[PDB]
This record gives sequence, structure tokens and C-alpha cells, in this order.
Amino acid sequence: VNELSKQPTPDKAEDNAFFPSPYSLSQYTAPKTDFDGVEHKGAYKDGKWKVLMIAAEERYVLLENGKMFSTGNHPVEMLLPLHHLMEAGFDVDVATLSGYPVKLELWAMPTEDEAVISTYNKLKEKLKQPKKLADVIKNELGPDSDYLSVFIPGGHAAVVGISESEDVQQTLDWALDNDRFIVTLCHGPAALLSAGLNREKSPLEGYSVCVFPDSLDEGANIEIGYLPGRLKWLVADLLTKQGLKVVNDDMTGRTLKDRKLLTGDSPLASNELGKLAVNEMLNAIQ
Amino acid sequence: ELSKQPTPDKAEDNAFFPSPYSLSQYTAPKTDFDGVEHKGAYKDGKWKVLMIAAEERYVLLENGKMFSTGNHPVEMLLPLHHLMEAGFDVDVATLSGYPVKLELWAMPTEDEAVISTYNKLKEKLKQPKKLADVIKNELGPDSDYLSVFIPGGHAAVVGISESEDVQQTLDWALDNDRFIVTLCHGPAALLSAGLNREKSPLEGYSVCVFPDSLDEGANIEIGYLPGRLKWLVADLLTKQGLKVVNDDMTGRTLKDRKLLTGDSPLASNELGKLAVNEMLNAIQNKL
Repeated sequence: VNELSKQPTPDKAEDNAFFPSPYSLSQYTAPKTDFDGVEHKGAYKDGKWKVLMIAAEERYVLLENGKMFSTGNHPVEMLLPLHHLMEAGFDVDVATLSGYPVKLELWAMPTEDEAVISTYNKLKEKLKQPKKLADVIKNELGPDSDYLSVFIPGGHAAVVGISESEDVQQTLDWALDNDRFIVTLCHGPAALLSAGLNREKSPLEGYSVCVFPDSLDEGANIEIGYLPGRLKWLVADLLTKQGLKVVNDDMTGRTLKDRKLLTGDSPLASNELGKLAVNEMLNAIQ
Repeated sequence: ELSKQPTPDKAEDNAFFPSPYSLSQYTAPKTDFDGVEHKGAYKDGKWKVLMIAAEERYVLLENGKMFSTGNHPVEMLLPLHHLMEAGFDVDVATLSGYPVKLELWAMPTEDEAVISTYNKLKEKLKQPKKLADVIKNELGPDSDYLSVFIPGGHAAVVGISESEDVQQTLDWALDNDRFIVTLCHGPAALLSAGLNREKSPLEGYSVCVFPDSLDEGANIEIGYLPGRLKWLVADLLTKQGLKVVNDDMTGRTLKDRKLLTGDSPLASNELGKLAVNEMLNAIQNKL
């Protein structure tokens, strides 16, 4: 079990595209999460407030050497926080930039965790046929929106399309203008780069965030064959050049609240970000 | 005996490639390509082809399973070989600028024409233009695009069939006398001309389309599809008032004004020939 290959495994559906190495899956994934119970089982009861998830619809990330990383949204990052929220009484709607199926990193699916798998099963229909984010902006936002918060889970695929979208931009500008939560972790914060699009100054300038660290993406992830190549830019770097305070440089499961921007650093931070989100959302219903 | 069971796709939940049996029947290491007919015929470097390619690989089916598909690589690459050899360059667009999803299991590995065309286009297939950027900067009456090309594969059914960007692209071609060239499930893209309108501008147009009877029947029984399509292309186009000209798959092609179609992967080679001749003839008409 320390003889497992360090080489990335090819994805036969795609040209020159690679899953993470069998060794890296041993160090970074697990059949069970650190989850041990929800705090606020049924606290909210009016059935009005909802979470809006913007998820990833493109699985493949083009790298510097021309190879592609077969990724997706990380499923623990998506599904653990959502177990907390749904159990607290907050229903969930899923959107992608085009209405395409949601792409997960199914190689990180913790197959033995009941809470995550049943969460995945309650969400399957919405993941396979999401709403179109432009349809959401047009009809379901504005000042009387029933959406209390926007959730952007991570995984490497969040780096693509979501980081340079005017539809994501408009969605962030609503949540600031209506005092709504933006919840995000991992690479999820690349979504935030969309706020500064076609603009001299991002309206998130001076916000503080947890971000997956540069040094891991450029070093350790590349040497254990998790990524088969180098990213062409890095999320923590470009968030800084837009005037955000990247409050961490390590991967400790750290979480952070700054006004209504709640963030997590990595997959390790999933279970806690779920608690933070539930807590801060029940705190704003008064 | 090859199995008629769909083969799982590791990358996606409850998703399947076609069954080994269906592959042994519907795919081949070689195409019937037997040469282009107008090598070097167009020599100004002005006119080009705008290809609109599929960027989603998974089709959700009536039974909850997903078909792992993409654009058909023969329907794509063979017509582009003809056009490129004739002297027309090609630019690739998708609806978001995501990479092009091909049905890599249909890739004829032994065919020099198709592999060659693929390797030239690799760069552009992996980083396409975004169709709306194209709409904003590269259409109008002085566009260097002489045709739009939409290839089939079952993936054309997704997005492209309900897109405002594809709709404006088709309006542009009608209004500036450009070719629309499509085949197989690709004509599903033409349903976009009818978005938010009582009457599609493509009403009364006659087309070749992959037949309803094969998708509902044979494709299911040999495990090419792992379940039924929720809607059928010939059926929806007929409902928008296009005339669907074929009920079978035989490699039939049709020209109706500047809309050139073929019925299936069988038509690929004759459609490239047909596009090239039509475009060369249109260039000779303007002098």
C-alpha cells in the first residue's frame, strides 16, 4: 500500500487527460470524512430561505505541458457543508453557467460515509439537470430573493469558466448589495476573481479569505502525481493582485468569516465550514 | 461474441460508452475517404469556416443513465479535411470556450486523413473561441466566415439546441448569404433558430437528420445507447416546420438553398465534397 503508482492514471473518455495518481488518492482521499453530527437539526422552519449553489460544469483543466487534469467539484466540499445546511432546514438549488450536468471529482467520493452519500442521493436530480445561472439572475434574485446565501464549492474545476463569468459577477454584486452570504472553499475562491472583471477595482478589495495555497499546487501536488502538470495561473496569486487578503499559506482545515464572506482553506475545512455557515445564517434570521 | 451491454465511464456517475458489440458494428479503423477533389483551389487567405462544436459529453436519458458521447470525430474531421485541403482555414467555437468533447471511441485510428486533420486542430479543439466573443467581433456583413459548420454525434443535442448564441449565429448566415453545413444529430442546432419565436426562419427548409426509428430501436437493442433519448431531433424539427427528408440511414446528403445536410456518419465524406463544391461555386459567382 506504499507501492502504489505515483504516475497519473489516464481518463479514457478524453485525449491526453489524467485522473490523480493511485498513490495521491491514498494521501488526499478517504472512504469517510471527519463528520460527527449536525448542530442545528431543524432550527429553521418557515421553508423560505434557500442556498444557491453555483457548481462546476467542465471537468478538464488544460495545463502548461498540454495535458489535462480530470477533476470536478470536490464532493466532500460540496456535500458536507450542504448536509449541515439542509438538515438545519435550508433547501438547495444548483446552478451551472450553462445548465450542463455538474462535474464531480468522483475519485474523492467517500464511499463509506452515510451522511455524504445520502446527501448526494437527495441532490442527484438537481446535479444532473441543474438550473442555468442566467435564468437565476433574471428571475430569482433581486432584493426579495428567497436565496439567503451563495455556495461555491471547490475542487480544481472551479478554476475554469466560473473565474471569468459576467453571470457569476452579477450574482456576487447581488449578494453584496443585499447583505447575503457568499460561502466558498478550496479553489472555490477563484469564483471571486469574477467580481473584478471589466473593472479597475473589485468590490471585494479588502476582504480576507482562506484559499488553497500556491506552494502545494506548484510543488507537492505535482510531485505525487495528483496534477499531471502545472496550472497556468494560481488562485491565491490572482486574488492578491485584485486586493484581497489571502490570510493563510498552509492547509490546516482553517476557516474564516469576514462580514458575510465565509471561507475554508482545503477539503479538511469542510465539516467546520458547514457549522460556520449554519451558525452565521441562523444568526442573521433576527 | 462481443457483449451488448453498455460499458461504464469511470469519470462520471451512472454513465456509459457504447457496448463493445455496437462498436464492432458502428465504428471502424478506416473511413471510406478516397481523396479530396479540389486541393489548392482557393488561394486567397480570406474565407474560412466557423465550426461550432459540442462542449458537453453527457446526455441524460429517459431512464436516468447518461450517454458518454461528444461530437462524432468522423463527421467532424472528414468534412474539414476536404475544406482545409481546398484552402479554407477553420476556427473552432463552443458556447463557453470549454474544450471540445469528441466521441473518442469512434476515432478511426488507422485513417491518415482523419488523424492528420485532428492533430492540426488539436490546439483549437482544446482552446476554442467563445461563440459570443465571435458574435461580437467576427460576424456582420464583412465576416471572413463563408460557412458555419455544426457536426453531429449525440452531444449536439445538448446546449447547442437551445442557445441564443447559436440562434444569432444562424440569423447572421441567413442574412448574409452564408452556408450552414450540418449532419447527423447536428441539425438539432437548428432548433435554436426557433427560440422565443412563433415561426423559425428555417421553416419550410428540407433536411437530412439521423432517424427517430434507429435511436428508439436498433441503437437501444445493441447497447449503443444505454437508454432512450427524452426527445428526438427529427421529431422536434418537424414540429418547428422543417421537412425531414429521410427515414433511414444511407449516407444521403441534401442541399436546400445554402443549408447543406447529411443523414449520418455515412454521409461525412460526401458532405465535405458537397460543402467544398458549393463554396467554390459561390466564390466563382461573385466574379
